[PDB]
Amino acid sequence: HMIKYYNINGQQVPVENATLHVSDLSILRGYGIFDYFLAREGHPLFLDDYLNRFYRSAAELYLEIPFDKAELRRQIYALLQANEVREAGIRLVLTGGYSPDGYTPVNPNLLIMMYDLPASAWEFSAQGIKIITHPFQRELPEVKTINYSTGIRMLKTIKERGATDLIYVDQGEWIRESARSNFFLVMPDNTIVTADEKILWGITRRQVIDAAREAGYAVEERRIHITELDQAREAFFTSTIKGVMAIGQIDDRVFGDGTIGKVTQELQDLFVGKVKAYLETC
Amino acid sequence: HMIKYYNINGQQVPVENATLHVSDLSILRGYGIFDYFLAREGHPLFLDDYLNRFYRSAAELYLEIPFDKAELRRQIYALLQANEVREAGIRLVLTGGYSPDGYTPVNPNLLIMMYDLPASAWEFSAQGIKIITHPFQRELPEVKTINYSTGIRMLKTIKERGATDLIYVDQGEWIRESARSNFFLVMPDNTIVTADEKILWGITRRQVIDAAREAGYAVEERRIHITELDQAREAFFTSTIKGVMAIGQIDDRVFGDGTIGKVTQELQDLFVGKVKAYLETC
Repeated sequence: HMIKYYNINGQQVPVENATLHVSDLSILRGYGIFDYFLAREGHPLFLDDYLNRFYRSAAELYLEIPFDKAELRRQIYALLQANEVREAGIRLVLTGGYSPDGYTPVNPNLLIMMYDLPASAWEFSAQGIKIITHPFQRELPEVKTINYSTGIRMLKTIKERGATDLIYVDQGEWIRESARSNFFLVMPDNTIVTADEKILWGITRRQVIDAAREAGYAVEERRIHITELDQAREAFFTSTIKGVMAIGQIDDRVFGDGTIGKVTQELQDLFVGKVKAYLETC
Repeated sequence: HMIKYYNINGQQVPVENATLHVSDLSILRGYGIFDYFLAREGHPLFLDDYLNRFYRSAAELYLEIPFDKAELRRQIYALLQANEVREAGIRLVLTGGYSPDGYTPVNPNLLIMMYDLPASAWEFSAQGIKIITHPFQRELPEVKTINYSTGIRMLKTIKERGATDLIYVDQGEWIRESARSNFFLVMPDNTIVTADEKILWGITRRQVIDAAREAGYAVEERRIHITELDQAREAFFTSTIKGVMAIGQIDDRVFGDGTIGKVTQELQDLFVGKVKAYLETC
């Protein structure tokens, strides 16, 4: 489970030597974007989707990625091989770079970090998790910025309350996403519902929506009023690491008996289907 | 104008060796706080006010600063002496630290960086600057976080438009501050007006409000409607580096003839008064 190397700016570097000078704008100014994906069987999953997002994120902050997509793909595969792993987490980071004035981007720094496949990845627990609502709206929500100020600061509140996560509700009226996951409801007629605006367009959310539609579920992408939690039978998260994770309780509302609902469970299987399908093209 | 040393975690380090490992949460997660102040005649200005803010900022993110205030003061003076400077900019940074999981703070990293006194510091130009309104509200506004995503991303828009700065207007209705300055109006009866909520409590703003009140101006701290720009005679910024800076135009509105108004000019002098007064106690 040893990771020997990261990559900074196209060079493989021993993990213990992977450092940035303190003039980096991520350090001074929280200025950067990132992406994160799994590799299984030697292959980053849905890699083209993740790379497209990373490139779009970067354009929205006016940061030039120093390599084209094919070259970045090569550095990622080479990093997998240098670390001798087939199953991994992979973090891409693009900082504002070393700035003259501690404010203006000049030259982004590109990081590629690697981890063991997270131990909890795709656990697919039958017992739903317990989350709280939190009134908040992420800034630049369609961009995967490095800014997790509120998300990280809320850990103490979450934990204090007996929860393990939250769902952000824009002005306490409109359901969005957690700090790190997209959020879905399943209605009693088996319509799946998820927000369409002022959220991060997850890659997992994409694959799950396509898989759902292919299975013959209706998926509405729309604004979601907080009151609509009381109409839902089921609730779940999507994310790279969670896959599809049942939510058993929100605040004082228990969904079902707290265990994974039937459509959520099918969506777990369909998601694994997408993964396999992807890996068949590799 | 050579700066030889920074300080990381209580050790003086040659500037070229001042680095953090990439697992630092400022890099991964934009998680950190900072402060910034000038030194003149060998003395950080209003140091106790800046330190109190840095300590309050840190508590709001649940980050423990590794030294008490007296010890931090000592490292700052020692850094001034190691660099052999009397006139400086000083940046304190407190990151989330090196985190196990790329998310949870464990041990903050403390940086102290130093610069030449900025060349533009307290320029006190007679010609006001030109700024645009921008609809936006900073998150965690009373905390001096490292997150300048919107501020930095707006540089291109600002510059594209012939402006050099912006003023954030919460939901386009309530005037707040720029990314880096507090904002004041002077009304035709010479009432000074500045926002009281959902802004950073600047140290400059403090000294200028106290100086104004001591001079016999009324200073209202209150919500400010956007329409109130049309009642104002004068507008200015306060910040560590600007001191008091005249704003000559906002969007299509010219204040006066574009040059510094009379109360703004007096406030510049009074601010310099506060600086001198401070330096007399050193």
